[PDB]
Amino acid sequence: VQEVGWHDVAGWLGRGGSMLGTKRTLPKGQLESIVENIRIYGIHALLVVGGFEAYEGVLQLVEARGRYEELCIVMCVIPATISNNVPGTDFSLGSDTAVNAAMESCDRIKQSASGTKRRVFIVETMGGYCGYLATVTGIAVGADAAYVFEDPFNIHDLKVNVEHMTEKMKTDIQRGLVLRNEKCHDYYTTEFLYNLYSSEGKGVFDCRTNVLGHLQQGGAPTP
Amino acid sequence: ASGAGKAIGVLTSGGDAQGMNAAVRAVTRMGIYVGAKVFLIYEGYEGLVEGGENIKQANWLSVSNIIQLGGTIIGSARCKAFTTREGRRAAAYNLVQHGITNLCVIGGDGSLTGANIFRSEWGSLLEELVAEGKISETTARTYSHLNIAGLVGSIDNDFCGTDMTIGTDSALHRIMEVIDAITTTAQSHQRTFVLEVMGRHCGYLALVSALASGADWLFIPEAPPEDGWENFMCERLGETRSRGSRLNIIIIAEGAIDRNGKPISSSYVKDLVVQRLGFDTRVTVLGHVQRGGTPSAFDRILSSKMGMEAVMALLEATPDTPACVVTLSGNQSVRLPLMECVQMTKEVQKAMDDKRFDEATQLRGGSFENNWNIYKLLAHQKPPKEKSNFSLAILNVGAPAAGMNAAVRSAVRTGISHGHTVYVVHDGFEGLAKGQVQEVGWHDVAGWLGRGGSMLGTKRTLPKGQLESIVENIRIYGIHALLVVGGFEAYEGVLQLVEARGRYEELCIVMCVIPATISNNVPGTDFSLGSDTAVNAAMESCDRIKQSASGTKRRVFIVETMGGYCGYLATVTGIAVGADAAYVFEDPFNIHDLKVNVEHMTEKMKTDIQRGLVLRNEKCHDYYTTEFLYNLYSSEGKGVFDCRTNVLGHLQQGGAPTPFDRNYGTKLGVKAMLWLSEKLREVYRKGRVFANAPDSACVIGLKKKAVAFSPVTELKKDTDFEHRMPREQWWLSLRLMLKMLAQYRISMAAYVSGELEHVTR
Amino acid sequence: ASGAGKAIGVLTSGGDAQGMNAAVRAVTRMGIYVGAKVFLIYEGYEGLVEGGENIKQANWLSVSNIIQLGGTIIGSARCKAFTTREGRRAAAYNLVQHGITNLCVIGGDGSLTGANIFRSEWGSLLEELVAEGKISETTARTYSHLNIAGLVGSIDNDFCGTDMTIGTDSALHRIMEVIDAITTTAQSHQRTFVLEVMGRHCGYLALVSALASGADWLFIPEAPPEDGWENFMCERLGETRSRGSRLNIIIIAEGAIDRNGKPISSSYVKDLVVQRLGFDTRVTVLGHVQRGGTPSAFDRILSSKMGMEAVMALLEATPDTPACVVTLSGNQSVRLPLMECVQMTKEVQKAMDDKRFDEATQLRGGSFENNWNIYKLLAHQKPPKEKSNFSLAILNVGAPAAGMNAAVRSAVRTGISHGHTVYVVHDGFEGLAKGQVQEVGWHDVAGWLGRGGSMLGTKRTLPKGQLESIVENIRIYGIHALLVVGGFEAYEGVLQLVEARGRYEELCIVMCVIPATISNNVPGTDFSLGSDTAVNAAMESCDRIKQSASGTKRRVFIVETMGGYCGYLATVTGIAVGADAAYVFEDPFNIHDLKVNVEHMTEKMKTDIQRGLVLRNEKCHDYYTTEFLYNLYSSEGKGVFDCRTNVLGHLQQGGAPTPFDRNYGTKLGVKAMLWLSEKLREVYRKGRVFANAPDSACVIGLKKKAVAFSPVTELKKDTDFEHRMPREQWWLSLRLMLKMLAQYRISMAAYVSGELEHVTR
Ligand SMILES: Nc1ncnc2c1ncn2[C@@H]1O[C@H](COP(=O)(O)OP(=O)(O)OP(=O)(O)O)[C@@H](O)[C@H]1O
Ligand SMILES: Nc1ncnc2c1ncn2[C@@H]1O[C@H](COP(=O)(O)OP(=O)(O)OP(=O)(O)O)[C@@H](O)[C@H]1O
Ligand SMILES: Nc1ncnc2c1ncn2[C@@H]1O[C@H](COP(=O)(O)OP(=O)(O)OP(=O)(O)O)[C@@H](O)[C@H]1O
Ligand SMILES: Nc1ncnc2c1ncn2[C@@H]1O[C@H](COP(=O)(O)OP(=O)(O)OP(=O)(O)O)[C@@H](O)[C@H]1O
Ligand SMILES: Nc1ncnc2c1ncn2[C@@H]1O[C@H](COP(=O)(O)OP(=O)(O)OP(=O)(O)O)[C@@H](O)[C@H]1O
Ligand SMILES: Nc1ncnc2c1ncn2[C@@H]1O[C@H](COP(=O)(O)OP(=O)(O)OP(=O)(O)O)[C@@H](O)[C@H]1O
Ligand SMILES: Nc1ncnc2c1ncn2[C@@H]1O[C@H](COP(=O)(O)OP(=O)(O)OP(=O)(O)O)[C@@H](O)[C@H]1O
Ligand SMILES: O=P(O)(O)OC[C@H]1O[C@](O)(COP(=O)(O)O)[C@@H](O)[C@@H]1O
Ligand SMILES: O=P(O)(O)OC[C@H]1O[C@](O)(COP(=O)(O)O)[C@@H](O)[C@@H]1O
Ligand SMILES: O=P(O)(O)OC[C@H]1O[C@](O)(COP(=O)(O)O)[C@@H](O)[C@@H]1O
Ligand SMILES: [Mg+2]
Ligand SMILES: [Mg+2]
Repeated sequence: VQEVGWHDVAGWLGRGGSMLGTKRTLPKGQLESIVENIRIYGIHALLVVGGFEAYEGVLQLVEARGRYEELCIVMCVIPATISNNVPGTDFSLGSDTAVNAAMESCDRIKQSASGTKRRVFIVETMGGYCGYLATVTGIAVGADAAYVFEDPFNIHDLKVNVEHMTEKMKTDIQRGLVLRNEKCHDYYTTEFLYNLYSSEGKGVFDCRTNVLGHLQQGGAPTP
Repeated sequence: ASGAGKAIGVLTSGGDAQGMNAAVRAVTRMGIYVGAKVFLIYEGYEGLVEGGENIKQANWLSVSNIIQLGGTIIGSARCKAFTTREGRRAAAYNLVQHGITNLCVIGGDGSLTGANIFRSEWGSLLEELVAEGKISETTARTYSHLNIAGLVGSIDNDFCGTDMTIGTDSALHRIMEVIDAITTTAQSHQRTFVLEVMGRHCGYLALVSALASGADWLFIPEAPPEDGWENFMCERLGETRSRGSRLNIIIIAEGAIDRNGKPISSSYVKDLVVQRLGFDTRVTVLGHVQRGGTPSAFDRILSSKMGMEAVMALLEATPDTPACVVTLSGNQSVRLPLMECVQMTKEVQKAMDDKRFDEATQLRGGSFENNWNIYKLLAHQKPPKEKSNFSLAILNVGAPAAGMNAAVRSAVRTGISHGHTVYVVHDGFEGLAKGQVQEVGWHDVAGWLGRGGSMLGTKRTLPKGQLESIVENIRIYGIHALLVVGGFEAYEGVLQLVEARGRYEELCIVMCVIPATISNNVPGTDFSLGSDTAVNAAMESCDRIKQSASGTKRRVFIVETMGGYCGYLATVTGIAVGADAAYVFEDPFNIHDLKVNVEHMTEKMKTDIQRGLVLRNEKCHDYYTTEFLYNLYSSEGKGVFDCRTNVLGHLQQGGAPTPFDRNYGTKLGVKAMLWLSEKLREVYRKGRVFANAPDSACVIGLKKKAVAFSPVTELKKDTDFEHRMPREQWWLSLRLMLKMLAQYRISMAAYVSGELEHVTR
Repeated sequence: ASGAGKAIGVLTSGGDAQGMNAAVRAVTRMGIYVGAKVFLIYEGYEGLVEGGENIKQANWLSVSNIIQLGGTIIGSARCKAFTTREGRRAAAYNLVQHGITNLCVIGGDGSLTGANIFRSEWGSLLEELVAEGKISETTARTYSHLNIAGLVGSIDNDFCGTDMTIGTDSALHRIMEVIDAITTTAQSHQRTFVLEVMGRHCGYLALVSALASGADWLFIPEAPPEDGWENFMCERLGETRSRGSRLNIIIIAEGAIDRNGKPISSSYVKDLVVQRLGFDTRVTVLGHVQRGGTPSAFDRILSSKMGMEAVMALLEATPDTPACVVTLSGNQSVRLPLMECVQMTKEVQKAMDDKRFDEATQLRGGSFENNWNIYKLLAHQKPPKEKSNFSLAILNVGAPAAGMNAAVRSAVRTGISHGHTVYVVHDGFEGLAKGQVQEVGWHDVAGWLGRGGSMLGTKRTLPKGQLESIVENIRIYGIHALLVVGGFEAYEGVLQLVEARGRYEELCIVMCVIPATISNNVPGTDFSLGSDTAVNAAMESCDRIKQSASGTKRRVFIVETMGGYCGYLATVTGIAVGADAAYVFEDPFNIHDLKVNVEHMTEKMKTDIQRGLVLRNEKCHDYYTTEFLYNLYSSEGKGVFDCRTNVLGHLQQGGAPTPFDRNYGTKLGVKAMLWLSEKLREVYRKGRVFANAPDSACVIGLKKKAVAFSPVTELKKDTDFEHRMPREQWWLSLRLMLKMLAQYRISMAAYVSGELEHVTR
């Protein structure tokens, strides 16, 4: 714990990531140490800027108020995560940046087939089980499909979408793009969709794969 | 051989050209690699004068994680003290206090002029210093010679002896990022975009911006407009409207003048266009933005190369050799004496002061005059009253590459200018077999500069399977010459046509390959058209990936690049991003090398540097795939770092061409068309074209110092057709710099540094 | 410590028990590993007598690729010369000519009796030899002591001091391969199958074959049938028909006799059954087939272990220690003096010659008498006039394991015999919660011995979730005891019920866990029921895979075994197949170890050996998967060998139980039921059963020497619940033997050999 001043945060606006360190560790394990440090530093309020772990940790401290008097401090959670998976908000802080980075990669990937070539790209997005990032990115980029956990899909839906893509690629649009959320399906992975689209699209279109890993994460914040 | 027992000082002065940090990093790490002590002099000649705290010895981690930073971590300052001997003597004193007999100066023309005057007075300054009693006579006989290796770091490119300076490419990136915001928009109103760029006494950035963006008009101090240009410009913009072109681009240097001394302001050009045309006219002024942003890939590679070469030049320099400027003419590293370059800069300045003003533009360099002539030629269609029976077809073959469209644009305009009947064929050799040939005009390539990929279709198919159809369509359309803009399949296809000449008389036509590919795998050139764009996209992704681990977390990223068996893209990208290792096919590696590199990564990762980055070429190894390296690094790095993976697929491919690729494709399309015309006239006899000699089928080639037409038959010896790459690639020496900058103790006795060369008048 | 400067002789004599090659291989490789010279004596005591060419020094490759071969590459012969001193002196001479003061004899009772008489006369033979002038007095004071380490290699198991002999398990594999051909078909006619087994003086094979196959009747010389057995047997076969059992099995030893000396022939038993029953009766005579086929997994492991222990015992043996026989009683290695074992063999032979004939069966060993009593008890339902209020439920929990059915069959018969009310619950704890409890009878388990998997259902679900349902069903059905046959989940579930006794009174019932799993990962035992079957299936796959190159191409196979985090299955399978390496979780390995092993393989593969084999446990490493090892071995072995991969999935699982597993599950099922009955009577008080102490919930063991009962609460200390295996596993010392047989120089000071033990009367 370090007391901070006005100019200690100077120029922190445009800096991406976290000047303060981030850790995913929940407070329940080291709850004795947390109450001790709150007592030592006289912490009367707690501002937690982070993702689902931030909300969950503040929830653990609230539930532990009954055991520890020191945890009866005002708490506030600022939802800040790529996935936009924090309850209580519509937009987690930094989801917009991830969406912008994701579409920029998808626009680049879609731009790479050129002229006559008919090609579909399976792009894998992050976001855990939260499909928000995939779906909005699919809207922004004109993706044909954004497979997400919240909309469970089986092989019947896949054949429908692949035949839909095949008929579309016979039309004058030549660059299909489907998004796959990383945790949308247990078995129908990005490799599965690559095999499916490339097999059924034989003689109509080629298929390629790009897993946007941490290309969606480290960028500076959007305005 | 090693420079032990001697100290190297590195300073930056002038405007903080982006890419300076890369040069400083390479100077520092090479200097302590070779055993020399490296001292960082902060604020430039300012801190040289005051000294003391401003001169600090550098370690390997002092220049860590700066290669992607613009500006300069050393800092630069304008000091008048270095102009006078009172402060210059203090500068010489402070160098003697640290035993710094070796100085690297990274700056503009004024910086290097000051460095030249500082060397010229170094003996006199030391004599007066010992006379005044601040240094003993002993300790002054040593340090009697000051070694200066100059690096030209500036966006201006005002130093006449030097062709390319650090930060010019990135300043051009900033300019073209702004112009692409205008041109890539779906044009709605009729509007004029006036761009003001910072060059007050050099119009090079204004020129290369105008050539890259296809500007309608250019104001530069080197060639002021003739009297009555007001009407001539407004009429040009008028016919531009009549063409249906909804956007006009005016590039105006800050130093824009008329034939007299009166400057031409961007506001004047605005109000002029508004009054006579009524177009929605707004001035864009970049200002400080030109020096901003990250350095481009070219700037990082070249700054690293020149910084390394600066150190090496500084160690092999005896008391007799003069102060040198480490620069690259073409692709070839060279050292130019500081005095001659300063003298040329003074001559061009005097010429520009209404002495030899019409003949000052030539002394700026043949590149400047050539660039301006190419710009004006491609800008406006002049009437080609000359005509020729010759007819030529332009192909795009292989994968699409950024800058194919720039090359095709220039080839079309230049061929029309020479009176040739220019055709394009879509889908490459597939369309030439299928007769997909179309005669093309001047405006049919309009706005093709900034378009990535290929406006013509591209196909990888080789001509041997449809040789009958190709000769048929050549006969039908009377194709006397064939320009093929493409990758390894372009060269191989032209080769198959040359070999097939003996069977088919119709194939005895002049052929020219412009190499255009991401992989840079075409023999007969050092850079393929669009390799620069791929490298820039690759580092941008790698920089983004490397920035994702926040400052606490220790993580290594395995990033997989394209390029086939050609490792060029992986290795230069590793230099640009400071990758620890770039695994490539041309440097075969086994599990012993992997354990060495992983242990090297582990030890490095225990120090203050927390983000590692190893690159892997897609076809470097049969078994040690990206997944293999991931498992290896993550297993052996357990308890030290985590490992992540990112296969840059077509993220390296589809981008719009970088400004280098636009200008480079522009120039090669011109040069190919010039050589096509010359060869066709040389080969036209008996009333028909009969191109049978091997010299009639060349790759345009940028090789070492100059453009060089290499016959495809001759290149067949040095071509690995199985791996689709040349056998001897110039860039394998850059691996040594890559490995050196990542602390690998590699005996780089095989690296060849550019030698002293006098300025080319 | 090392046995340098001394020579070891190894010979085989008698019938060529399969697994002799494994023992010879281990003797040779351990002998030259510890620095001693190894001499192979061909044709046994024959070549000992003639000597000369028949005694050849061994190298490492002399015993290469023989572990899977039956018979003996050394060859065996019956020689009468060794019976007489004339040839025995020549044998002592030939040993002295090579300086062989150390002899390993791998043979039957006659072989080891001859070795005993040869040691007893070694001093007298040497004295008479020097007296006759064939060796000087010097060179005879050295070699004055001959060290004998005996190995019992025979299918008979006639050597009384020893419990298990090499080839017994594989002879039983042959027998049960033939009986399974009869029993596993869909039975059509009423038929009788009389099996004549080749034991002319020992009936052990006939007995364990009868127990494993559930024979209707057994003729053995140790217990001849009572007078009038003709009628008693025929009536038994008659009620067998009335039951609807369409097949009868008669096991008749070659040495079958009546209470007088008259032998009972298989033809007589055939014609007898034909005349009185009319069943389709044919005699099967195995003959030489019993010594045929490959050695079983057990035979290969134990032959390797005893061969290694024979060498070590032969080096640590001073002039005073007597001739020893290296054997295993239970799972524990032991050394027994050769003289006492020979004396016991003579006593049993004299007893069998109508001296103490009724009391000869006990001197054969307690295991023989217990096996025969278990056989007769399980064969025919005798009327249990005793009854008890106790009732017990038999569970199958976890994955299916070969031999669960044999255990449940024995538990059912033994419980019914003791008057208990036996229930079986289908699907384990799931059914106990769901109340799938079905009272079972004698014939409901008929023919369950040879059936693999689980007739009762198996589920992995632990009882904690549905604990209310479990206590309810225990209350409903009045379950006083619980027999849980299964893997780690069986032990864990019984542990959960014991820990929940404090909450629920109904759970204070006697519990017993029979460990039954492929992985051998259950604490409290050395061999889980069905691990032997998995090992045998895994080596048979590995032998098939290793044979696929057929000596021409040289290739390495990465085979992946099951077993979870427990490496037992991989390591023993590697021993059985001569695998170069068995990577396991319990022996963590990094890339340095992998490079050592791959370079080791490469060097070996350049020699005469062409088929490499490394095993990988499925969960040995997080990152260095089977694909990783494939890439590694294939890359580093480039130009030396190719690499292939085979993931043995459920090929190791669904097989029918091996004869060991059938007999083992039979015996511990009986023993668990005996212990259940004793504990339930010891715990019955106040008119109800209340089992609260920790001793009332045990895992039936066989942990070092004999069967044990480890309380589940006590085993909780030595259980790694995260990895589902015990923390200290007995078999990690076998890794050193595995690595030594593969030329890995490993300091095996941690290996403990069996010490001298006197015979147990
Ligand atoms: N994206 C960035 N990454 C790293 N450092 C940054 C970034 N942006 C600004 N900085 C640093 O922040 C420092 C502080 O100056 P800055 O211009 O950013 O704001 P400030 O005037 O000091 O205070 P304030 O936050 O209120 O605007 C600068 O020296 C600059 O190096
Ligand atoms: N003739 C000279 N003699 C001595 N020192 C000089 C001379 N000219 C410039 N300098 C020194 O070099 C420093 C920087 O020079 P300058 O102002 O011309 O910028 P620069 O090096 O040319 O870079 P840029 O053109 O990109 O802005 C000056 O502060 C000055 O101290
Ligand atoms: N795109 C342009 N930008 C700037 N100046 C231009 C451009 N095009 C023409 N000019 C200038 O306008 C003047 C007259 O143009 P024009 O080419 O039509 O006549 P010219 O006598 O043939 O000149 P040139 O030597 O180039 O052939 C020249 O001074 C030329 O430099
Ligand atoms: N990156 C781009 N992608 C797609 N279309 C583009 C791109 N850049 C320019 N264009 C298009 O090119 C068209 C032609 O106008 P443009 O401004 O580009 O040059 P021009 O004046 O017509 O001729 P010139 O090539 O000589 O410069 C524009 O209408 C614009 O839509
Ligand atoms: N009392 C003895 N003294 C000396 N040598 C003996 C004696 N008994 C057997 N041998 C020797 O050991 C050799 C093999 O013995 P034997 O015929 O009894 O077979 P075995 O060792 O018992 O093996 P198996 O029973 O499986 O067939 C004989 O050829 C004989 O030379
Ligand atoms: N499956 C069998 N195989 C061989 N002999 C058998 C079998 N069952 C019974 N016998 C023999 O038949 C004889 C009488 O059998 P039975 O068990 O019914 O009477 P018993 O007096 O009680 O003998 P036991 O001592 O075993 O209890 C015994 O000598 C026994 O050894
Ligand atoms: N491996 C097997 N798989 C399936 N069924 C089997 C197998 N072995 C035996 N059986 C079946 O078991 C049935 C019962 O007869 P079985 O010969 O096996 O023993 P039994 O005489 O009836 O009683 P006991 O178990 O005491 O020996 C047979 O009908 C046979 O079909
Ligand atoms: O969903 P979170 O947990 O709030 O954080 C988002 C980030 O974490 C991720 O799960 C990936 O993190 P890691 O790369 O470290 O495994 C992605 O969803 C995303 O990059
Ligand atoms: O090396 P080339 O053949 O000249 O073209 C470069 C492009 O082709 C590639 O091989 C990949 O092309 P594809 O995606 O169609 O398979 C890459 O090396 C690169 O994207
Ligand atoms: O170790 P367990 O759990 O006792 O059972 C052994 C069997 O279970 C396994 O884990 C595999 O089971 P599954 O195929 O159903 O996944 C193997 O180890 C083996 O086949
Ligand atoms: Mg300057
Ligand atoms: Mg015998």
